[PDB]
Amino acid sequence: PSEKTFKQRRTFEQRVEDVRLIREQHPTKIPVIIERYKGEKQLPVLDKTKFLVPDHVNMSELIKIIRRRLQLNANQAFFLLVNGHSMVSVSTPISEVYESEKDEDGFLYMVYASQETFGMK
Repeated sequence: PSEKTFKQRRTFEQRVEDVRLIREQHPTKIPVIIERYKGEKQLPVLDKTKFLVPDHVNMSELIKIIRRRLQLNANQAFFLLVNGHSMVSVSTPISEVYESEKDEDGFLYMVYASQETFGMK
């Protein structure tokens, strides 16, 4: 069993409209859904789901932001997977990840998992 994901809580049509509106309001920011990997139980759940990221940052910067928001220990390793099993290079600009890996609804989906969870998998 797993809690409903964002896609299971919000219809495709609702999601498409969310993004249409937010691209008009914040056209220099990428709309991102950040969720805990299915079955990851070590790392905490984020308080929020829908985020906006300035479109000039690279993946390394976003990873830093997420680690900080999750309040991880510095030596707690994790993985960020997009669209949502694909690895990304930390040097990749977020606008490049967006345009290559965005969902059909216009969100970029990401999940995070621990090195432990990732390792035994």
